[PDB]
Amino acid sequence: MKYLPQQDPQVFAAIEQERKRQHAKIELIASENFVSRAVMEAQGSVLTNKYAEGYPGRRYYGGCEYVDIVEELARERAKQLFGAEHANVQPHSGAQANMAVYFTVLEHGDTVLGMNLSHGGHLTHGSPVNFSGVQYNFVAYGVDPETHVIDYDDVREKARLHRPKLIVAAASAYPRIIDFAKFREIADEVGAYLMVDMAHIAGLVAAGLHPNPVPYAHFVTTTTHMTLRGPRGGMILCQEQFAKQIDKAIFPGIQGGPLMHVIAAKAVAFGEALQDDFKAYAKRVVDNAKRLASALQNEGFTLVSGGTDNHLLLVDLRPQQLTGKTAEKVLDEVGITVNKNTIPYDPESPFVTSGIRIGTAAVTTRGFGLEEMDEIAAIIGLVLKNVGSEQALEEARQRVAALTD
Amino acid sequence: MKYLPQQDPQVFAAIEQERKRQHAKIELIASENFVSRAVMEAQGSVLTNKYAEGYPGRRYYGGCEYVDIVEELARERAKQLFGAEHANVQPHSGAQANMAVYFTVLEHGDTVLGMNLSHGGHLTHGSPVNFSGVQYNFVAYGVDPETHVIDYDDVREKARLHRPKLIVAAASAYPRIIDFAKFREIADEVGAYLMVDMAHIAGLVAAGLHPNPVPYAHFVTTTTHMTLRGPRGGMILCQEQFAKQIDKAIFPGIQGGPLMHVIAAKAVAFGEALQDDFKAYAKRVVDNAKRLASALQNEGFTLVSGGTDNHLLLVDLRPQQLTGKTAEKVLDEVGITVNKNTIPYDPESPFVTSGIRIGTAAVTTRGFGLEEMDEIAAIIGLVLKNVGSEQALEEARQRVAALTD
Ligand SMILES: Cc1ncc(COP(=O)(O)O)c(CN[C@@H](CO)C(=O)O)c1O
Ligand SMILES: Cc1ncc(COP(=O)(O)O)c(CN[C@@H](CO)C(=O)O)c1O
Repeated sequence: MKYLPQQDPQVFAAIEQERKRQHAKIELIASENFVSRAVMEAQGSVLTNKYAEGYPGRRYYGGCEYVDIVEELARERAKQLFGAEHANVQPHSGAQANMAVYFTVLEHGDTVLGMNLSHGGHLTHGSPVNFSGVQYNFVAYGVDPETHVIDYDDVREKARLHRPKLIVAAASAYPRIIDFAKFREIADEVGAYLMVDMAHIAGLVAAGLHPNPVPYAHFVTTTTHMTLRGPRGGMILCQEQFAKQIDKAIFPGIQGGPLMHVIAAKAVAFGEALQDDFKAYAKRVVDNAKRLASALQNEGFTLVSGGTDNHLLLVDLRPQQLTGKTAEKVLDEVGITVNKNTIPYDPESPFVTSGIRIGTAAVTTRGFGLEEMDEIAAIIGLVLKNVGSEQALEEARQRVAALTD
Repeated sequence: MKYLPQQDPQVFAAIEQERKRQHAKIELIASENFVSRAVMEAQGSVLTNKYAEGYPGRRYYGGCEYVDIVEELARERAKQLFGAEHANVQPHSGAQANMAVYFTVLEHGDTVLGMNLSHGGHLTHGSPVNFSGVQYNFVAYGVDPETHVIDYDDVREKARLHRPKLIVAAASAYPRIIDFAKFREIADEVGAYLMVDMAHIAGLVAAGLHPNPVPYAHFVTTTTHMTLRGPRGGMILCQEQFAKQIDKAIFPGIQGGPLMHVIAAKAVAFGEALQDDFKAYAKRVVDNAKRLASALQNEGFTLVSGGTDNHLLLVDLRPQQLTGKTAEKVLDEVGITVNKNTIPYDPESPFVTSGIRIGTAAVTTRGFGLEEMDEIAAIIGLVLKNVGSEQALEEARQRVAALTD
């Protein structure tokens, strides 16, 4: 940076901090990643500078000829990535992407069927403190109590019982492949629309490592920042038939001027995802997650669903008599970042939990491989199995620092 | 840029374009401005990298110690700037800032009283194609047919008649000072809350050139990008009493993870606004707008409300028998960017209009002064008074290029 350090030492110090922290810690928060310098340069550009309400070639302001090129690049690279008929790259976030689909297809009070929030469903899928649960009538389907795999029979009974206008599939804490074909078949049974929120698995979908929801869903929403490793923001994919309504839901519907600099970073991240090495990267993400899961079970940990099909895993800490809140704090003491996360049928409340959610997308980006996964699992074992030992904690800290350089 | 040009020539070319366009054109869109390099460097940082749902010291993720410093800097610089009891610097946009206040104070279907959309009220103030007008019952107050000044008697009658739960003051196309004390007095008369959307005038408010709404309103919303010259995003200011509810409206209410890199650019823009030269700059903005208004009237143009008290002006083109759509296109032909904009009591529809909206915040940022204002008005006169003359247009183009270097 050149001008920031001189103009704002305080903000620059905190940023420099955050940068060093990102390097020093072992980042295991499943929704995180590290973007590339080109993505950051696109967001730090003068595109931040333009009002561009409307869409390419149909703007409400003159002078949009060049930001229209950037948006169309993003839209077209998305279409290439996911095969969707239409993309809207304006959502300011995953939340806004979900909110626009709900604005489009639902009337206030309508019934929506989503994944149980304590089984993997996201906040934007019906939490009662969230707009989604406040505006609409959300009902949930759950995972099997023993396999922790979505119970498709439960999805179907719930759809048939409650007759939702919309069915939402996908999650923020579900370690197994989701069967989009089954959800769509149930939606058609009850005449509901199908929305897939692939935020967590978008990069895996882009790399062919997770079934693509695009051909099954009427709408697909996602963040551009998790496994897709783009800037922080959202995107909606949908069939051509809903194209105009989704675009109008985004604007003049729920947003105003779009973030064109972010939309330029989206196009840049999409370009990266279209390359072969992003595919090699995603592959390592999943390989790494499997490796880490295996290694954690080798250490004596129980995993929700017994393992993972994607970038993430959930540790059930009941066997070690730990709450997720406790494990998260002790791991934070040695430089390992995870999230507490409720486990299906959790006896503890959401603010305490019986599990920790872990993902490998960030460490994979930084170059960690299977041997690092083994080490990280051994570190987690030493810590979580010896919570009151300061020597275990010190040893773990030294082993964390050996990993992060 | 270093990595963008190599990794993504297509996106880099379009960005480089947009940068050159910004320099070559005479940017008169009233909501635009140019941010500083330090603001851009903060948005192009690794802060983009962190999940930070929740607020400083009350996050839902570990590792937020340094992004909490950046957020608290933004919040505290905002509080210093505007004198508000609480700031929420997470709104992703002016739209999201307004949406969170509406989520907080209103139940679906509630009555809200806002400024007539064709008299200066914004889209997020009740447009029927907007979430605001779809979710709630919006009623409007207008400006006087001859002075084009908000009719406070009309505001009061409308409040007393419709008994709104909320009253919204401010606008995207109102060239005169708004009387926040009168709005609050009316709100108290009918027991309504008072929301001031100062997006357009925030920088003028920050510089003491526009009465501050903070002491009169229960809630104040704004974009961080217009006269405030920050990155593109929103902010909500409010009394301490609504602090928790507004924060919860933002999260877990209507958004998800905040844009911490943008929040760092907000703090940087707030730091700039706190300096003396930002005050000198705002002063020039208003001086320039007055100058330009005067000069336009010298050329024979009628201005809505007969002039301006702020950064913006509205030309009523009926005297020249032009629609705003036509004037916007002919000005675009010579390198001058404006917006068509309905004028109060406009005979034309919103897609055609009888006026052009103009502001001086961008050209002032670039250094234009009173002599440039005189020249720009002379250029606009030559063009709009000789629409079918190609020689007038060519002459204007040369005079535009003399201004932009
Ligand atoms: C499946 C899923 N969908 C939407 C979002 C919201 O995205 P924002 O950009 O944050 O609005 C999420 C977010 N997930 C976060 C926690 O909410 C995470 O760490 O998983 C999501 O998971
Ligand atoms: C008064 C006012 N309030 C909110 C907004 C919305 O902000 P976003 O960041 O764009 O969501 C605006 C926006 N004004 C734009 C046109 O909508 C402008 O050019 O005035 C606003 O004016």
